[PDB]
Amino acid sequence: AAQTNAPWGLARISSTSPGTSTYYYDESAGQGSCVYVIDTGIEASHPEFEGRAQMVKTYYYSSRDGNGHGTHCAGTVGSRTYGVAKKTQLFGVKVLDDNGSGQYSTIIAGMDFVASDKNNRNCPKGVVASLSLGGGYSSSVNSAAARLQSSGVMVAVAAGNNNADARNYSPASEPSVCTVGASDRYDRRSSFSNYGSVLDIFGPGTDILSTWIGGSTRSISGTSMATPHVAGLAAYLMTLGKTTAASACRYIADTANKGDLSNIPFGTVNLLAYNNYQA
Ligand SMILES: Cn1cccc1CNCCc1c[nH]c2ccccc12
Repeated sequence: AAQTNAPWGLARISSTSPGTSTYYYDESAGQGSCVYVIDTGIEASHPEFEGRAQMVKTYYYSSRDGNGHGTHCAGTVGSRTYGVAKKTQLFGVKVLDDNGSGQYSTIIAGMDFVASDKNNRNCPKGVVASLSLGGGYSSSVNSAAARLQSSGVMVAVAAGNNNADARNYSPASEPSVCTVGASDRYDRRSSFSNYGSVLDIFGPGTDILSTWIGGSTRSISGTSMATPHVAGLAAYLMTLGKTTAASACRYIADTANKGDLSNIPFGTVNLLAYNNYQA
């Protein structure tokens, strides 16, 4: 399949070169997979989700996304125009309030919720969780992400936006999950992206157009935007049968575009997520 005039990041993930604008992908499109977006919620009524998004859990007075961040991330995973995996099922878990803030204890509860809740869902092709959030180092937060991964969920987490070594942030610093840095449309490391040995992969993170609340769209930047590209890619590849939740991060690194990013510090992987789709 070919989506013309796609957001640059979608075109980038199906290309050996920057500077193109068509996204190419297998029409299976993540059908039969599920992606949990653990964030501020998802505006499931947005036409871009086509009925494939729903809220499954909130820790606050509403499950609605009063911020936009979670809706934007969900759109990059799986919206019809802005998404990597255009036929996946999206499940929202609202661990962050409408200001984007959340206690680590709530975030941990949300991760353990997903590890159990997947047993209540139909995801024959596999389960992914996208975590566009984080804070300072916490062994308990890292352990929660490790449990979620161990339970059979492909966990993708944002590296963080401090232009610093991600070893000091959680869940970014958990070794067993997939830690995602951000790149721009010219294949430069995004100016804010964290780096370091704990990163597994880069995805498009600067000026990413996606869904927003009020049935709208907007372009924003962050490792929060790169993470759902990788989560959606994992769901897409699991639907194709090319990898599993346990091995998807490694498979994505194995098959990535290699050595093409600039301003990658010595000791950080130079790997850009790539679907290797041959039309
Ligand atoms: C404040 N706000 C608004 C919407 C969402 C948020 C939460 N921030 C998400 C971005 C982020 C901040 N610190 C991190 C550390 C590691 C990984 C990601 C992050």
